[PDB]
Amino acid sequence: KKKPLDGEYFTLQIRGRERFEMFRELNEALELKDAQAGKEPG
Amino acid sequence: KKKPLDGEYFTLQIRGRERFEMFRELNEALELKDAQAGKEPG
Amino acid sequence: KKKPLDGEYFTLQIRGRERFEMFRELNEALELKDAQAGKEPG
Amino acid sequence: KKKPLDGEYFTLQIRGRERFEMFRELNEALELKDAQAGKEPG
Repeated sequence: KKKPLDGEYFTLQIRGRERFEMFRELNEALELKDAQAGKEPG
Repeated sequence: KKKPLDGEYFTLQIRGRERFEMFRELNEALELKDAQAGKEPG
Repeated sequence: KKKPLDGEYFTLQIRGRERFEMFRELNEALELKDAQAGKEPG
Repeated sequence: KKKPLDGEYFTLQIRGRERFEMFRELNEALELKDAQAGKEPG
């Protein structure tokens, strides 16, 4: 549960708060799939 | 001319370099439309 | 059980097979969140 | 002139009208870059 090296770590400047929330949504979307990857297929 | 009065300015931490390049592409996509918004009609 | 009362149903023509696979990935991303929405809290 | 030799042609069923408008926006985004690809440099 959480330990050695995680994935790399970059950043991105998003101008405008409106579109900002839009990108954040896609961010959690991809990160969610990653959590389903190391999960037993069952 | 130009003026520092741009929209707000936020940021986002994108883990993984692979997924990073993916988000960056979408960023330039929306920003491109913004440049076409201030384009005088014809 | 299930019931055909799903949300609306539209479509989108994606030219290019390369870009096609890219959009399809985002589709499953949002749909995944929907499945977590009806997940009873705990 | 033009020629019907465009890229492949696939499709995608997007449930929900709300999320539909979201994907459509990304579609025009990538297509815009394609139009800038065949733009003679200067």
